Amino acid sequence: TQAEKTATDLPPGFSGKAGSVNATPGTKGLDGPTPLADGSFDATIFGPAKELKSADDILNVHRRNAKDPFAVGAVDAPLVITEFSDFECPFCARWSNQTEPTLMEEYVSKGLVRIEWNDLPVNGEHALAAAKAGRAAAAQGKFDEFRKALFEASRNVSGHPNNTLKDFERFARNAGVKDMERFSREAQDSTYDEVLAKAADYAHGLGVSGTPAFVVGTQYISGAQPTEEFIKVIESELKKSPTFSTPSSH
Repeated sequence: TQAEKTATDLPPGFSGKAGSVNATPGTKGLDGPTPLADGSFDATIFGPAKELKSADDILNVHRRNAKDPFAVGAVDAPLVITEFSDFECPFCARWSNQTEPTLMEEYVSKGLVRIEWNDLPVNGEHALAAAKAGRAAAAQGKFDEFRKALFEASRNVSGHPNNTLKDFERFARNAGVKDMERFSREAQDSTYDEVLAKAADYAHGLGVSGTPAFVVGTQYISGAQPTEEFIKVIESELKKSPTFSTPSSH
């Protein structure tokens, strides 16, 4: 033939990026999370969009909450990735350092995927302290930057870094947190105790048994699996659900 064929459907194992190329990017929430009245952000956000009662409710884990400082990407992206993670976990660090940046480049930056963080501290006192510090950073709109700085500092650590207050403060500075007095206070006091307890209870109610864990659209993935696996699941989910429209009733 003296023509360029239009792409036709292939078995999913050889479909490449057909899913994402046919998907419709989200156009809302591109400027990040919506602030509270005082200009800060709601760092008490956790949990699902709605209670899950059965496997049919799997999409309920994705909040799509425009006020959520723990989310990156369009609030109306056609695919959401819900992540359960621990700041002391080396598999969580590896996913953040090695997999997340390609997902940002290929999908999140294009409006195709939203990634939402959920706390699941499994590693004891340093993990809980890190999660409190993460919420303190989120209150000032710097969660993603704080998270990236913390995990970058763990890039060569095969165990737990055992981070403490001075470490969290450095990551906050790296992240550009403006009010360090508020950060240091909220990273240590009772501000986020209740929400962190509730977030852990929520994850345990789903049966999440280790970190990191992901719900990619409708599919569960446990652990820092190879980047290529996340890509295949993302492409499959985007082929199945190429568009998202916020319900008018909301």
